[PDB]
Amino acid sequence: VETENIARGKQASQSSTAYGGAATRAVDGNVDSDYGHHSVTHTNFEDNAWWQVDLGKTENVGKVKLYNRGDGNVANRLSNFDVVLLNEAKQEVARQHFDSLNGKAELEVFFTAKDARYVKVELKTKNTPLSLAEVEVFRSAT
Ligand SMILES: [Ca+2]
Ligand code: NI
Repeated sequence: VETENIARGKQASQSSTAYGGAATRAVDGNVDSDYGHHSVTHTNFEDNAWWQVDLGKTENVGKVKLYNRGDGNVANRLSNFDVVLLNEAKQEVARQHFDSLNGKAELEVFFTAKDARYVKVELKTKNTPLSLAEVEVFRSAT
């Protein structure tokens, strides 16, 4: 995969916003996982919380890297979730489910040369907020 993080500075959005946890914080080029350092997103405590980045055009995606929240003992909120790739028409082109990060600070997700415009993280869990320190997206190596 390429080394350029193509998610950086792109339009990001999420199911709702709480505690000032703006969606753009996951694409601000700062993986700092401490919520108090203002680089981690936060939705409402809600069902099926989600976060999305629009890559702005269709890209051949090979890797999505998630950086979890690290302060406050709430890392396990990022559990039982999908990482989803959508095309320009917003149809799913790939989807991977994950149980846990197992206390790891980050998760590398590898996709098999998928042409996608949107990258989405979807919690499948009830009444839980989605918080991401960063989401980085990399093109497949040519
Ligand atoms: Ca960040
Ligand atoms: Ni501090």
